[PDB]
Amino acid sequence: EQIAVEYPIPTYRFVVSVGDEQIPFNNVSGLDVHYDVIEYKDGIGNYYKMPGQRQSINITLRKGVFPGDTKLFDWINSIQLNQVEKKDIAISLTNEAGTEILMTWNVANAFPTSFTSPSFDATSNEIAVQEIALTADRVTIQAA
Amino acid sequence: EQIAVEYPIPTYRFVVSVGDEQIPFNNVSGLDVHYDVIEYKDGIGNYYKMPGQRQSINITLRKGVFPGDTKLFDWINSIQLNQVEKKDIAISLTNEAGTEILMTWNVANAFPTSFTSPSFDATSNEIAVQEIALTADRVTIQAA
Amino acid sequence: EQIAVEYPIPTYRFVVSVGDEQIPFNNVSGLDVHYDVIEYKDGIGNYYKMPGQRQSINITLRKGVFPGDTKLFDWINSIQLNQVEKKDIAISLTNEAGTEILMTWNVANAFPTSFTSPSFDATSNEIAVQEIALTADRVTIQAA
Amino acid sequence: NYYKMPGQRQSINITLRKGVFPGDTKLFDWINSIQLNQVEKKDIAISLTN
Repeated sequence: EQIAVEYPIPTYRFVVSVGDEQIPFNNVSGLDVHYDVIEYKDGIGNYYKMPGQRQSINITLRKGVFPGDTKLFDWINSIQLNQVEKKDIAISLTNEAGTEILMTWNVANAFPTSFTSPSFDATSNEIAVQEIALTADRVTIQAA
Repeated sequence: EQIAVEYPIPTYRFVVSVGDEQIPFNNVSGLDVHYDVIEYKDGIGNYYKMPGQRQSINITLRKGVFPGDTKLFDWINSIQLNQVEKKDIAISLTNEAGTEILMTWNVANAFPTSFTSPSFDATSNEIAVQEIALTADRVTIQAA
Repeated sequence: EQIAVEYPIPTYRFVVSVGDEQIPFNNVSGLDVHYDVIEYKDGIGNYYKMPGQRQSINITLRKGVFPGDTKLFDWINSIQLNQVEKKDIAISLTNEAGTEILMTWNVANAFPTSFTSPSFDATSNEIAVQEIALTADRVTIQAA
Repeated sequence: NYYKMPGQRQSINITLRKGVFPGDTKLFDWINSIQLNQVEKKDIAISLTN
């Protein structure tokens, strides 16, 4: 008796922190893990398939533009040759009230690689939105 | 108490100036910063990723055609071999009344590379619109 | 006081002349100026960008088929080896009454390269339309 | 017994690439100053900077 049913978490209940500060973002995507496949074949019919080298992480974060707010462009603009400040990102799925954490996506050593300014369209009534693309080392999912 | 909420700036509240004169445009896009990624791998498992070389800026500006107006075509038509007059572009997001600047996009040393004439369609009721593509050196976002 | 506002010219108010005769066309497109970009990089950080060579013009003209009308096919069919009659094309934006010219597009030394016949469709109620493509030397915009 | 040892050191051959600039003839002037076996020998330093 008393069959219990659980539904998946809605995709809009998340919180993003960059470095050690929390930044309200609009969209986060690209938190994928990819492995190459190494194959070896024998003449007698053996076919070996094993995981290969893990690839780097590419993450794109998207948010609107607000007055007196240029932190992302300041981050991308502080690049000198190969020197840049690397930060750890953390995206967490929260409950409805937002007082608890259910799952966490941990991204380590992410630095900016591209910045996209809003498309200024005089014939549109939408909001101006900026985008930034980061390259990181490794992602890890931790259940709280 | 008194939670404060701010909304992003609408995308149509912008003013464009080319050189030292203001030109009413219809659409501005392409103000992106792109960095290459340099990767080095060691046999023991080290994986170094650093920013590479910054890429140039490609910007497209769009506006309608008006009687007795050929400034953009005159600019592109003045090219002799590799000699052309390079100008600085500035796109600023203004407030509602247009009496204040909230954010500015600074583009340095932009010269024309392509001009698109209106597509003359006798079956259309729309306005004739021209387009110009510029190649620049570097873009910078400054918060006013 | 008395703020003056001007609207862009509609795109359907144009007149086309091929050679020295005026031909009623339906659609004209491709009047674009393109320049290549030449780049030179120094070891100390210099990044020179200049315009390169101007590209040739490609123009497509579209119009319906009328009884006893084959001037375009006669033009394209008169090709013998590399010999063909080259003509000048002029597309002008007129006023509402069609008695005054506002803007003019000048095309020099255009010769046909491809002719497209109507797609005969027994299930369609549309008009049969022919198309021609020209290669030219240079396009120039003159304000009247 | 198989003895293997270093031998004589060889000379260095380097090439430099540079664009052509208005009024610039310095490299051709240097190569064009050769008289028989007489030439101005210079030291080249290449440094990786920030």
